[PDB]
Amino acid sequence: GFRKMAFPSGKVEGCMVQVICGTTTLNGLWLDDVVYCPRHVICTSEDMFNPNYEDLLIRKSNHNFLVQAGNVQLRVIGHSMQNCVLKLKVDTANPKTPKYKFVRIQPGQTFSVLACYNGSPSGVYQCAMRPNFTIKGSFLNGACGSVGFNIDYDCVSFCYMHHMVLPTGVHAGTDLEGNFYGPFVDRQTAQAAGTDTTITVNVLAWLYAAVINGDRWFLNRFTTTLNDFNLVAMKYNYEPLTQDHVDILGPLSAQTGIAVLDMCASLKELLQNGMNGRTILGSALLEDEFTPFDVVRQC
Amino acid sequence: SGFRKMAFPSGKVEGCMVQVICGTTTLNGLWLDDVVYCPRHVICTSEDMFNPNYEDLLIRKSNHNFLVQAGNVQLRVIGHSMQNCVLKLKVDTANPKTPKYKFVRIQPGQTFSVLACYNGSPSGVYQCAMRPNFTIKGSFLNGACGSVGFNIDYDCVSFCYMHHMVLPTGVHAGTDLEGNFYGPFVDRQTAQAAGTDTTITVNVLAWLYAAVINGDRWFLNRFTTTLNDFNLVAMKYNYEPLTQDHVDILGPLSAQTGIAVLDMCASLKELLQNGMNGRTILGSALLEDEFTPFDVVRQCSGVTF
Ligand SMILES: Cn1cnc(Cn2c(=O)nc(Nc3cc4cn(C)nc4cc3Cl)n(Cc3cc(F)c(F)cc3F)c2=O)n1
Ligand SMILES: Cn1cnc(Cn2c(=O)nc(Nc3cc4cn(C)nc4cc3Cl)n(Cc3cc(F)c(F)cc3F)c2=O)n1
Repeated sequence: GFRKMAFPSGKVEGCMVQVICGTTTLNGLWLDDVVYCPRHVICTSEDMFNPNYEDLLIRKSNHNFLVQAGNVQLRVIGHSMQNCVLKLKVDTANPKTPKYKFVRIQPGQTFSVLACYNGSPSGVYQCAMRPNFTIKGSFLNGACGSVGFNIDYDCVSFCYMHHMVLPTGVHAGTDLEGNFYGPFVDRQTAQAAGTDTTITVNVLAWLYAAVINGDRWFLNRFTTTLNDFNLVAMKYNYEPLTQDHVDILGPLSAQTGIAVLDMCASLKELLQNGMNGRTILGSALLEDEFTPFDVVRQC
Repeated sequence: SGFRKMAFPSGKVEGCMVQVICGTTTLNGLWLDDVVYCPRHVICTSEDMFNPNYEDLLIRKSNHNFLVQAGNVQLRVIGHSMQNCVLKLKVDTANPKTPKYKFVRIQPGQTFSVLACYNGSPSGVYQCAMRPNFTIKGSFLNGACGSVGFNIDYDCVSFCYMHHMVLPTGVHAGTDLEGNFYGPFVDRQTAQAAGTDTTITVNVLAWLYAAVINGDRWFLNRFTTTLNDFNLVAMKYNYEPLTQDHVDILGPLSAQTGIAVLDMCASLKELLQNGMNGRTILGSALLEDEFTPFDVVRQCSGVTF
């Protein structure tokens, strides 16, 4: 089978806490004796439009931060600011702290999101960092602080912390070091995402998965060069295809016997002529939120 | 903002997954208190997979022939029993991570989260629905037999599915936690056909309501219809008949959006007869039937678990 699959969330569920600064409530990440959370928590309703975070933080004390891990209360013994992320040292180290790493992902790579509200998880889904450095997720009010992660052999690579919803409905956030993905800033102001492109290498991997799963009607009798495909791709707002992408798609080409540049020719036709109707792997669209690695792991 | 296929948090179920080995046949199991529940095909060998006599196969099995591994810890089987297609192994140690739980039998159309496990170790979680043909369209590889399906209702984990086999058509089939298969399938390596599947109508309507809640409203039309006249069109497009209970389940969503069910049915009637003409709904160019009305409430205007 082939379905959008997320990593097991257990290791991340036990690191989620609620952080309250006055009335402003959000979610936080409890790793060892430090609680990581968005620094927008130190803002009040009148500070959200244009905040001076250095001035807002200098007036705060350790006792101004309420951190709750369920019914358990944690005592803040130190506070610091790293870019757009607030770090609260606490008296107790999280016993359920997993082996972890803080990674900064690049557009096209995927991750699992644990949507949390008031420190309590609500659901898990998979989503990708769009080339415009936004993410298409499902977030409601209070989701600020929810994290995105990948798990590789019991090690959880934290890569995203949710911050804000953009006017277009897409979402924007930071890495676990506070540096935003994209040109966005933590302020309650209208910030436009930008014209998004389609992750080409991911689309091809999904087409390879369809061949592996029976759907092979899109397969044509043509081939092309990387340059002529990139010419066609640019017209339909598709990301450029590099030799790196071709080499990563090697395993998928091997299992199917379909050369990468031939799959590019099939995608070129699907773009130039259209899809008229019909479905591929359960979709009438071309999916770009499956990395080549995700496809191999599932198929 | 946004709408995605969302699964329940898997933590409570991850701590109940164990590996069960009978001689060499290896599977996954569910460790709740002092009982490990697992598919009974584990007692079959390579020559027993086609037509096994499970009563006789178990009569030749002893407690020491079942190897159950809870992570690195070894569990001692102190008793074995068979309930329908489920093997139940009493163990010496009660699972300390046993959550508050229930065993429920779901009905076709209802959804649940699946924790795909291999050799006792979870690997991924996804959401899927019990198709009207009593199969499930999932992502399972070799060794997935034993993976469980669940819903979480405020700290209570309702176990509803245990994976058994992949059917020749590529779909998947399994049982409830009392051993009774979903559908007319049997635990043996024989060619078993699923049957013609229909589209869960009430789920499609709930998904359209979810789009109204999330901004997509281009499909909302100026027409209305009756339940009977829609079911005439529904049957034509291989859709399940729409009942008054389905209408009543869509009650909450209709109020929140201000759109009557029969009006949404008329828009669906048009979407079925006319098409989607390129347009997208909630990020999809097809009509989704794997979102129950409760799933929309959970995701749209819903919170913790
Ligand atoms: C609908 N939606 C989708 N994603 C989000 C994420 N998100 C959020 O969860 N909360 C936000 N504002 C807050 C208001 C508060 C009121 N109280 C009492 N406490 C509050 C805490 C927060 Cl964080 N925002 C808005 C927002 C948050 C930021 F971190 C930021 F830099 C700019 C912003 F405009 C938000 O987007 N909601
Ligand atoms: C590709 N795929 C998708 N879903 C599945 C589920 N599934 C499975 O995981 N394993 C199965 N056969 C086994 C072989 C074994 C070899 N050893 C050493 N131990 C084994 C244990 C099992 Cl279960 N099967 C086949 C199958 C399993 C049953 F429980 C059944 F009743 C009939 C069947 F044909 C399987 O479908 N694999």
